[PDB]
Amino acid sequence: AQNPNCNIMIFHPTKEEFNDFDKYIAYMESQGAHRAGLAKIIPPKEWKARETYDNISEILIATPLQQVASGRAGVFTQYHKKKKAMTVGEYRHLANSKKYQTPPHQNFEDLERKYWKNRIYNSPIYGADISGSLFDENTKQWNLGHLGTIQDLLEKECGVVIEGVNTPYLYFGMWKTTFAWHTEDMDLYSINYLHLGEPKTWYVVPPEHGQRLERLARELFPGSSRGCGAFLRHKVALISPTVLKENGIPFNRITQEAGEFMVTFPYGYHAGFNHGFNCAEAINFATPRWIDYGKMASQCSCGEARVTFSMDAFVRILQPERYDLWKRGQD
Ligand SMILES: O=C(O)CNC(=O)C(=O)O
Ligand SMILES: [Mg+2]
Ligand code: NI
Ligand SMILES: [Zn+2]
Repeated sequence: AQNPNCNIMIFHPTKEEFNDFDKYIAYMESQGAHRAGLAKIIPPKEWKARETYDNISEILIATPLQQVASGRAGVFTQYHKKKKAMTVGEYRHLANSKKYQTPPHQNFEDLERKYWKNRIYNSPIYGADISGSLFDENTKQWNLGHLGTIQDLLEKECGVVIEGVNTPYLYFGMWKTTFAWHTEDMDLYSINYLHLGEPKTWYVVPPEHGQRLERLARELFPGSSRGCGAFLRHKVALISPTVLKENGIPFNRITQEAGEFMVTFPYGYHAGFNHGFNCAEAINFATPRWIDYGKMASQCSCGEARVTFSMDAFVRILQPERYDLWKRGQD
């Protein structure tokens, strides 16, 4: 069995190996990469996502989210307070202001310490989930707006033809902006490219151990657990590495830098934070190996998780017994 300790693997494809996306995912899985729940892919030196970022300040963040925390430093939830629209140029200047900028620090480890010590005491503003792409249309390799769609994968594997579309999303971050513990919708893969700016630190639980994380989350967030049997779908709960280690939960951590891709694998719980002003692009995708995870994915039916148009068909075809209850939650 490859990668039995479920370590995060780092790949360096050649320009030739970067041509065929599906083939390279299958290669990484041949080497056991999926066991970690997360992999890093460093693009060949010849590749570029686009020529420059000199022209992005006019992108609109229609609904910036202020991430307000409640709890204790290692175990907290966050709620998203909607703020007035602002441009990416306006947001970058806010990120760089004295109130929001990254503090002086020695290295990534010191900055991680400061994040877990002090996150709850601030409310950073996140530009999340903005439909769009920063890949040049002429970038042919690993262009997140030109991937095979999840609807097409389901049709190729299962024969069924369904509505829905699959497009990328932009994330503009600042110091302390936070992504809560979650798996993807329908336990899909994700791919995330850090276009520019400061790093993103990731934490991940191996898929084979995901239920250990869920059981701890039920203990740590007991009212949330009574409210919903899949409350991590709400994407609001944080648990620190110190707390995870105290409770014996297997996990790993890695820092993504600008120019690097991360892949999350089906049912790989992940969480993390941004080091400073940055911009990432991410999209969900599927492979044949996903289908069995899609069929078993938990679902939020309490009404909180509220998701995309395209998830309807995935529930309806893969989980027909759950469809009626889940759709009541959506409506
Ligand atoms: O970058 C972020 O804020 C969060 N992204 C992801 O959870 C992802 O790519 O799967
Ligand atoms: Mg612009
Ligand atoms: Ni994710
Ligand atoms: Zn719920």
